[PDB]
Amino acid sequence: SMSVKKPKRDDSKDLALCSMILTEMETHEDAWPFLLPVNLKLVPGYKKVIKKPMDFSTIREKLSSGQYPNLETFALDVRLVFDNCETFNEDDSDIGRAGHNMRKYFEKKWTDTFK
Repeated sequence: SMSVKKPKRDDSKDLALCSMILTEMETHEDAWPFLLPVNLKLVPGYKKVIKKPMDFSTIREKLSSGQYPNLETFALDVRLVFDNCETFNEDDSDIGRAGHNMRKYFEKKWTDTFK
């Protein structure tokens, strides 16, 4: 509360560390569905159904331009990529499996780097 604070957690490396995670996600062999924004002209249903599109290139540009206020807003956009993928794609499809695999990969790196 006013004039009562928990001890200051060192957040000075968070930007660098989220960039490293994001690089590892970009270079994963199963990243291909997520590298670029879904083409809303060419994919029926996407625009109406997926209210907040997100992709790795969009996260990279937000990261690089100071549009994440803290590491939790970064994790929210990464998770959005996978939540969108599960909304639109069957579990038993190449893309649906890619999304599960990537979500797992991310959540381990997130735990190991920060928790």
